[PDB]
Amino acid sequence: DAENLYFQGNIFEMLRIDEGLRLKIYKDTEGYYTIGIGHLLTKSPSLNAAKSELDKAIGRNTNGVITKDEAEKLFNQDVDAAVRGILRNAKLKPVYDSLDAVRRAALINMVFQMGETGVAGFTNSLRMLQQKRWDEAAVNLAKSRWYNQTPNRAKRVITTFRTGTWDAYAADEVWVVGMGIVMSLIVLAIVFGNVLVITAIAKFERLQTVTNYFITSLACADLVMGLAVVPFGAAHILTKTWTFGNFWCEFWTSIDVLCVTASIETLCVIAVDRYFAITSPFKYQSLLTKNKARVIILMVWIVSGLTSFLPIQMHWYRATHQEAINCYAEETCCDFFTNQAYAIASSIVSFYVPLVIMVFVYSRVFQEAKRQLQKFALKEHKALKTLGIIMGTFTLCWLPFFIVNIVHVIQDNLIRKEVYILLNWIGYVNSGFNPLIYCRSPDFRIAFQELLCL
Ligand SMILES: CN[C@@H]1CCc2c(ccc(O)c2O)[C@H]1O
Ligand code: NA
Repeated sequence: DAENLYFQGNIFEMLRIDEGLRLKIYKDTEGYYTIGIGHLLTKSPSLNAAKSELDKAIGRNTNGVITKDEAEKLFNQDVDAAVRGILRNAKLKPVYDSLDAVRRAALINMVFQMGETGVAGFTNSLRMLQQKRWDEAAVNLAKSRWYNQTPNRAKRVITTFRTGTWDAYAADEVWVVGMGIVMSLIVLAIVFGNVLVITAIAKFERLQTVTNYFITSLACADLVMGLAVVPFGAAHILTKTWTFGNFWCEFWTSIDVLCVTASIETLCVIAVDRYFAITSPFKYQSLLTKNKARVIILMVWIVSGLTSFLPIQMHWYRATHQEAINCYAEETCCDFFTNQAYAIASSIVSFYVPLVIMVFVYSRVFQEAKRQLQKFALKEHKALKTLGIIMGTFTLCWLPFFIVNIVHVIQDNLIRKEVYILLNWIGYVNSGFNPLIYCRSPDFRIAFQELLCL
């Protein structure tokens, strides 16, 4: 023994990958009511008959939602019952003994999914596993109803039978560290880029313009993202729990919506800022004093503070369904749950109103370029590429999420929790992309050359 590295070999972690943990009742690949980790509730297609078995099997009014603790005890019970069924069965007991440790897990995996009676129906394939003809059972098993309905899970178990090693599952652990190091690169980039931008404008006078004051506020929201929002989210995803208590969960949630609102609402202010600085340059310097700009900065952060901390820290943002109420009470749960009122209103204030303003002025910036005092030249495709990046980056980063942010409260269980988080992270990396977009000026280019080399 003495094995406490990552990914020990066991049926527990093998099934945890094929089934996945779900606290609310869901329909499996076939359409059967399932909860927890691959726990078949009932074959009756009425959701109320599923809750009845669940409430009896938990000994509580679950409302169709269990806790992470209860799921782990149904998982072991279902696992500990699959093995009992293997030993009580005449076709399974000899094959189970004849099997080695890793291939025993493959047999338990099938019994976990189809019961003692069902797995004992593979008379020929069990006869092949009896005589240790692995490659021949791998071919035979791949011709069955079981392989047709869940080919991915079958191919993994069939491979576990064939090779006798965890190769079909051990590859899952490379994707954990690969995600982890990518998260680190993201945190480093965001903190590196934006601390450089804030420093360049704070120490240099050639960069203390009005447009750069908005750049400074954008870099401030993006800095807090890499320092506060992203690291805690990385620790959340990797540890698979939340270890900082219930108050800091919402505070982290509050600082998230604070920065993402301030970040996008500042990109909106910059888009309009440059529209005036380009189309009406002389009034743009008469009207927009450095104080008027600072007041516009405060409006973004007051609007953002009101759309993030006020609702959240007052529990207005909260949902009401069962999985939500459990997560608000579970100290180790910090999953995101809202109501329709908040999930909609925030997307308008955070993304959609800024998006529309931005699509308007940038397109108008170019429509007004045509009606000037003047030939298919080359500086117009250069400028058309530039704003394409300004608009293509911001869109591909946040538009997928805020669409999904609206859908996941319109028709529930249409957007997988997994995807809602990925598209949210695809939005977080916009805070790293921003210094590479709005700081390409010769003044900035020099500031960044002197701040690093000299
Ligand atoms: C936890 N991630 C949050 C979830 C929803 C959300 C985000 C950012 C701005 C919003 O206005 C939101 O409604 C995301 O960063
Ligand atoms: Na909580």
